[PDB]
Amino acid sequence: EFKRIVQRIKDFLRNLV
Repeated sequence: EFKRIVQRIKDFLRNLV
């Protein structure tokens, strides 16, 4: 329940940078 919030951001900047 605390991995979906971090997994949604880690791939939010790793796909644009």
